[PDB]
Amino acid sequence: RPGGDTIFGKIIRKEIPAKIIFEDDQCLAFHDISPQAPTHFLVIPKKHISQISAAEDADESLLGHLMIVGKKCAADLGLKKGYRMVVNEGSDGGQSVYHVHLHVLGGRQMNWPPG
Amino acid sequence: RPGGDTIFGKIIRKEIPAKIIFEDDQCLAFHDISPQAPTHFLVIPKKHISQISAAEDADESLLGHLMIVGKKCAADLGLKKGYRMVVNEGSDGGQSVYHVHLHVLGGRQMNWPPG
Repeated sequence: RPGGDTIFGKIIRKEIPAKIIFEDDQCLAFHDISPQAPTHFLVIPKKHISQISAAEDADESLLGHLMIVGKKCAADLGLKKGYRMVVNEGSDGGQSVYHVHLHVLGGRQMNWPPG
Repeated sequence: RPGGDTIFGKIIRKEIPAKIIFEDDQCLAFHDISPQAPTHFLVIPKKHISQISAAEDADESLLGHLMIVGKKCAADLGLKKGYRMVVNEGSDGGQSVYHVHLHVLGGRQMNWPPG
């Protein structure tokens, strides 16, 4: 099964719907089910990469593509004052779903430290 | 002046030193002067891109390169239990230095929300 075998795989194969913001041959962007800011969406690759520590060097462009799509969607959503992009890796990072995903949060002042 | 005209530009041209972890033709990684976790370093491009919202599509590979170098340095530093990567954009994002930089934090349980 393409898209991997996580909850994200089902979204990718459209077995389950989501508030899809954007989609191309390489990735898909959709709103987070538990937003932590007025605007909070995810950008995930269609290719199954379980975590960033498992990405290959060949995956560079694709990883760079998620940030480019993230900045574009953020513009469409009108995040004029900025935003924060976050990739969590492993238990200390706070990763629960093992399929790489980039968080884009905005619409409020993000604080420091970032968790 | 190459490397841009921010504090990071000076680090890039080596006008001012830093705890450099890694360097190649495309980027440089060094520890944060105000760490927010046991391990907290930055990965910055040598090319001056002021912010993520200003990156061009051609910048994809390079942006993807920062995450790949970040995951490699994290491995060398022994962040076995994971980490969090963060890119701040603009005022709401918390960006103070206008030269793109990726934060890699680890060595402790990162919390949620990420700021």
